[PDB]
Amino acid sequence: ALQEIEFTSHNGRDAIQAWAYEPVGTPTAVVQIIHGLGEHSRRYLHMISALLDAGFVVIADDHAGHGRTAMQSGVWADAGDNAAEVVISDELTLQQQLAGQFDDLPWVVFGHSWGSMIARAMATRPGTRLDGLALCGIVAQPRGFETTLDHKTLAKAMATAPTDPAPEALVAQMFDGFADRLSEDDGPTGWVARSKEVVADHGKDKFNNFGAPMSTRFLQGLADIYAMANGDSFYATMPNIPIVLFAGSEDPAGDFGTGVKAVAERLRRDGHNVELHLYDGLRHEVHNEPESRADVESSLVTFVDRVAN
Amino acid sequence: ALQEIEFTSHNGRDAIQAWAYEPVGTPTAVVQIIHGLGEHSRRYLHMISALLDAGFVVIADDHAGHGRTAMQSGVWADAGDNAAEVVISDELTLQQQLAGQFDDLPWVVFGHSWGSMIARAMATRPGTRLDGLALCGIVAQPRGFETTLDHKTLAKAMATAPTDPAPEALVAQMFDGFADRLSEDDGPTGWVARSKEVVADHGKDKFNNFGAPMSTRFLQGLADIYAMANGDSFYATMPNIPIVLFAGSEDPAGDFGTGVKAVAERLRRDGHNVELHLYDGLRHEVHNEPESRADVESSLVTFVDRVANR
Ligand SMILES: CCCCCCCC(O)O
Ligand SMILES: CCCCCCC(O)O
Repeated sequence: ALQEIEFTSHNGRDAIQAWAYEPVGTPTAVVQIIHGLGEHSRRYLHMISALLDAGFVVIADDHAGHGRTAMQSGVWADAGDNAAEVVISDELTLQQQLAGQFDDLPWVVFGHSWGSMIARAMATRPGTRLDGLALCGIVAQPRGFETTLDHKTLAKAMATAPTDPAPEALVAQMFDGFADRLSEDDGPTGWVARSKEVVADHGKDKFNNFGAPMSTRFLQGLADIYAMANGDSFYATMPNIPIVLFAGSEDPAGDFGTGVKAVAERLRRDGHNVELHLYDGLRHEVHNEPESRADVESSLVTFVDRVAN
Repeated sequence: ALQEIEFTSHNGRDAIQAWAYEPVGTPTAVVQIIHGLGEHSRRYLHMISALLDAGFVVIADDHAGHGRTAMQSGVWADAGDNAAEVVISDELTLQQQLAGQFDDLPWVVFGHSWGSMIARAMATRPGTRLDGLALCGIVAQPRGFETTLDHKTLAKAMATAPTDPAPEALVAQMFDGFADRLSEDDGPTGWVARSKEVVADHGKDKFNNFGAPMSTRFLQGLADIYAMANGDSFYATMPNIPIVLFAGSEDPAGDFGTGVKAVAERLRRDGHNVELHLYDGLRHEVHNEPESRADVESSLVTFVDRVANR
């Protein structure tokens, strides 16, 4: 069974394109997929199918500035003012689109990259429906977000021209670390996957619209959600629910396994149960890399079957 | 990769809602999925994903009066005047939406039910891309379309109100035989599949729109496409390309396997390469029955891989 859900974004501009996929038979759980930067929810076709085969409802949308939402509105790589609050609020609104249909079922959030930061940010808001947390391509302690990004220069650019293309220097500062283990044969987006096939497909997918320039205010939104996701309030208010992490050891987003380990570690220090899957020699999109995809999907299915409150 | 490929129907009314799904890597074939009556192309999620894994581009549209195309036009279970020629044109147009992109790949057409009839009607037209034909839920020699449906009473209804819902008598007549092997427990849609879970999901899916009544002219369209699919000109003009058939023994659409067997034997009689998968104890949607899904899928992958060797 398929449902199309549209709603007005918290930004008042975008018609957020959303889908709910229901399996045949009586479902046991709801899985909300939150996609990352420069991609869309319908890229998760293999994983959506696998979660339906396992008897889960799947709900996902294309965020403000992305995929079919961008393709209908005409605005890529901008989510309007307060970018961070908009995509958080939008992911909460998506949950309420199933109110009364599945209130008895456990609800697992799966976030990738930017989706991981949104998920972590949602986990700390009262009234977020969340019985289990699954993060993929965790953004934790890469040099760019930690150190290189000059927040004064971003603040000044946010005061002069918040709707303009983000200055090139702030983009390159933000993603500093992402080319550290790539040769020239890899390319500028080689950190996306060891697999050149997945990287080329990432580039061609018209619903990724790769290259599309972020707005200043969008970049401030990346900095804001990065700070919410990795701040003391996250660690201290993360509810005691099952947590699973999926990362590639070569993924720069989690500082090549080190940043991901520190997330797990701090969560464990504060009494949380964290299941860490680290795929040795794989890059960012371990859910799409052909040597890891099956393990990410089979681990997430086992996770959901137990993380069923 | 995902392409959204909508185009204006031959009926001049509807915006045909279409998608192309491209796999990771160099694809080795294109598979066109053609869905049947009261269903939609995004119901093939499992098959689409299985074909992408196998390294094939998949293309499909929601036909006139169906799925997202009905949802955006507002018109359900009607495909315009000359319904058959509309849906046949729209599937040839669907192919042309990829022109320039995969011109040296082999093209398999997979049709289920109404889609199986459309696929056979396509096979007779020149300039149809078709290197292999795969048919599921085959509509061949069931009592309703063969003898029960009164073509005089249909001509009356077509002369009085082609746009109004088909009179109850013609709809009951067309599907006469579909209840012959259902207990009271199976219920009216029981023929869809042995699995109650599939039948219940079929009824619930909003993009299937369970109880939408056919127009008289849509019904004229089913009778017309049934005769193109099963008439002498189909058997006489079918190209010399691999053919695969998938049917349930308990599927009434193919006279409980008798009609599907008759399709195989008659194509063979003219020297055609035919591969026959009849699934004992299963009903219409053998591509959705839990017990046969995987086998219909891996047999389609094997078939396509075989077509590609040329
Ligand atoms: C296509 C290039 C922009 C992608 C940034 C990476 C995605 C995760 O960081 O959200
Ligand atoms: C008439 C019920 C909907 C499914 C019909 C069968 C096939 O002819 O597509």
